[PDB]
Amino acid sequence: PLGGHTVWQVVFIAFLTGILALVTIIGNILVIVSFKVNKQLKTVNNYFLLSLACADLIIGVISMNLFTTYIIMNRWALGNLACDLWLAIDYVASNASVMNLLVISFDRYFSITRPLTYRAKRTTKRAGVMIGLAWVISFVLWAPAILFWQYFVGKRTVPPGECFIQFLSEPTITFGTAIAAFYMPVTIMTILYWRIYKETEKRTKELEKKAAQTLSAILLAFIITWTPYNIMVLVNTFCDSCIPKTFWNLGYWLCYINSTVNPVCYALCNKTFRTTFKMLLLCQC
Ligand SMILES: CC(C)CCC[C@@H](C)[C@H]1CC[C@H]2[C@@H]3CC=C4C[C@@H](OC(=O)CCC(=O)O)CC[C@]4(C)[C@H]3CC[C@]12C
Ligand SMILES: C[N+](C)(C)CC#CCOC1=NOCC1
Repeated sequence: PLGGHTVWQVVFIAFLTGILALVTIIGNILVIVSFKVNKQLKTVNNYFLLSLACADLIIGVISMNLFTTYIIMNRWALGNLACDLWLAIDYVASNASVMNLLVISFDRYFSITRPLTYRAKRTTKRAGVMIGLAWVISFVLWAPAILFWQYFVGKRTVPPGECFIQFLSEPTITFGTAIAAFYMPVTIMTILYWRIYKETEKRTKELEKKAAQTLSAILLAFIITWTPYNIMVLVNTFCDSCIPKTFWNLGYWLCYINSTVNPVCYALCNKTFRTTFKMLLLCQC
């Protein structure tokens, strides 16, 4: 606890955090193992879901746990060359999950507008570059900047007892990294799913009850759990100390909720994944 006085009441945030970390690990592992044990699920369509679960597994295991030690124990206790690894891994994995959703939305979009054209040409070797580009671009957007910022301009500038990205102070690279990570994917995903909805209602018109419910549930989950951090980070650059520390931490923690919810909005939609989850959970095999 260190600085966390009155420990009898601060265990609530520790207990809740542990539950949410367990759900993310349990939920995302189920996606991975269901893919392996179910033959019908081993299609090129589910490769993106497997890639999405891999990024969320890293967030649930390392990002959601090492951040908890930073909260209850109100200072970093790992060293300079131990938090740059955490920041690089957490930010790359968080970017990978969002980039995986962007690839998933594109794959879904072309499967609705081109039912007889897209999935035939998009083969296993074509989904590799789709998955590969999501991780490679997520790799070189934060990690070279996070790791080598202290080694490139001046020296280390963050206080020794704390830890953060250390280039968020300048309101130039933070805008470039924010739009390339959140604002651009949000615009594309919203446009693509609105386009998807316009064709689901068109199909039933020629021949919306579940399209409106499902599409609004998946977009709001991404919007709610990612917007507060991307709004406070931009304000933090222009402002100096008007963002409370407690409010900043909640938005930082709210991003990890997307990893918990992702297996529900993308895997549980498929009836084959839903059956396999109950098979493993109830009758352990
Ligand atoms: C950092 C981000 C905000 C800027 C760069 C965005 C790109 C990384 C994303 C957005 C649009 C995505 C593309 C949308 C459409 C396609 C076409 C798609 O190919 C097809 O749909 C044709 C059928 C086939 O797959 O063979 C391959 C993935 C790709 C290049 C996607 C790759 C990843 C892209 C370029
Ligand atoms: C700070 N946290 C790692 C929890 C969130 C993050 C990140 C990486 O960048 C992105 N922000 O919006 C989408 C991806």
